[PDB]
Amino acid sequence: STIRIGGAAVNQTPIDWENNVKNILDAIEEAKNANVEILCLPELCITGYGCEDLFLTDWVAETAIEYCFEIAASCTDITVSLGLPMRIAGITYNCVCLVENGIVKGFSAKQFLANEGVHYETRWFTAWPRNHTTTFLYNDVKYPFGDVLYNVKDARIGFEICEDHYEKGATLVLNPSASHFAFGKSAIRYDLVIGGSERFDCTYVYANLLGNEAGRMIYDGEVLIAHKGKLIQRNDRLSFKNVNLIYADIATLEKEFEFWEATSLGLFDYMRKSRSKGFVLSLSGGADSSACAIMVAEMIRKGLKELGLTAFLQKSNMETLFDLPALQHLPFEEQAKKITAVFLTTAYQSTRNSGDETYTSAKTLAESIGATFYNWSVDEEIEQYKATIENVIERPLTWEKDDITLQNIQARGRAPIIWMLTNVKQALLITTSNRSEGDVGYATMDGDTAGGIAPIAGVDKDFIRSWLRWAEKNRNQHGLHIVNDLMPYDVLARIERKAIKERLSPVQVYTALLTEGPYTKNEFKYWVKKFFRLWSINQWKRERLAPSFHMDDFNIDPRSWYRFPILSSGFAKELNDLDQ
Repeated sequence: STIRIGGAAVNQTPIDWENNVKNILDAIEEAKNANVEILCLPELCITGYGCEDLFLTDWVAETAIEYCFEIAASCTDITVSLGLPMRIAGITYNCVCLVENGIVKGFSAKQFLANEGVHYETRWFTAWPRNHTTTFLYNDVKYPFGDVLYNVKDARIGFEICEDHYEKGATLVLNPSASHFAFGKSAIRYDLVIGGSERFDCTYVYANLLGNEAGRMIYDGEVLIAHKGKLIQRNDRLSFKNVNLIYADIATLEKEFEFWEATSLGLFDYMRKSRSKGFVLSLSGGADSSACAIMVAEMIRKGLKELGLTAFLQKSNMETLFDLPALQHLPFEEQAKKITAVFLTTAYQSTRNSGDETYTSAKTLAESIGATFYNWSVDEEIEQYKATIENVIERPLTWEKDDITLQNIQARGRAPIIWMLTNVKQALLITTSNRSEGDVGYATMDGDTAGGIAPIAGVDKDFIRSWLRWAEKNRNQHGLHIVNDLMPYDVLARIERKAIKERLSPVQVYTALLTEGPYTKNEFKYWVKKFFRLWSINQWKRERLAPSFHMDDFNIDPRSWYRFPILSSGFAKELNDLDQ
């Protein structure tokens, strides 16, 4: 005697009803095909999680509930959960509907709102009082609403919505979620789901959203089924499919890897959802630009593999750009190269100061992945710009007190044309800055910050280092062989973590660094002051950076994890404290 319980991940997009509802219905159909009796779907799956202020409108909620009921009609001979925002007397709640055999049984409202870090739920939703139960009137029917337990077929269902009973006799706890990806997070979730099925001594189902839904947050599509302390089933995370279902019959890890998986799916979704015809990237032979090149390369190969030529290209919305004359080429890599040639357009921009050293490094990389490689000089334009300025200011610009200015023209002079190539291709221009550079304003505003997406702005420089080595090794990207202010030797990352993530004052950061070593007092005092000074001066730049992917246990985008004042004290008092 067993019951078949299931869960499914779906790749939604903000208010994309056609895609969102199709995915839900396809998930329900797959479940029904396998005779799944109870199916858990993700948090806010009908509308998608990242709708932001659209949740403040009356119409989004009205449209979502109409789809809830339409979907219910297809839930024949099965029980399914659906997520959607709902408004009762002006107050909006984050809810989950439970449908049983075509009939809506009730709605559970979220009790604990996520309002920390990357979350802003309180802006759109109001927490529902614990152990409270009211009625929601739709048309003319009274549905249980709030804290509700569900009696169906052969089970008593209770909900634990993401961040969110045993003493209620629940045999099955459904945990629809919208848990963004972040290093090692999956491990924690593992313990929470299993621990939940243990303390509650019942079946526990966790179903997460999948993909880059709205731009910055990537969901891992994880689905876990646990029973009384044991994991019964799990699916493969970060799939390129729109639906990932798993089920089971119930009686009576390394950062480099996760990063590879997450960014591969992240780029694919960002590219297709923004309807971009591939990417354009400026190769300088540096670590950042190389990391970005490999990422696009890996995205194409990972996707082509899981979906196949026809499905992948169709989902990429660029099939007309190909012949096919395809799905016939060997050995997979040949069709991968032809695709990368259309998907990735790279360019090495030089001046009289380049030195072929970086050229070869960029040319090699581009050739090894099949990306279209272009080469040109911007020396004439930069020299002409510089000449015009020297003339305007009636004096010569020298490395003496004009250092910064000269350094900045190098990047800004490369922006206009690389963007022109992007517009011609109708592609997405990649900016390569990383999080370390973001901490101290290292990037030239409107220079190497030019673009529409910053795929590695969420990870620090020391990580990009560790990942590039990992790539050449495991991904057979030997094109990275050559690629064998920021405070050298890991100090920047250590200060950033203690200051931003740990929220410590300058003196606290300094004190902690001293106990760890290996530099002297004045050395650390110098770098700590430098970090805070540069941080305050450059907040305005972070307010202007291109959309980036969240990857770590925090990020520095003011639209997401870290809101910080553009105009500020510069930590003057706190830095003096380091001395007095």
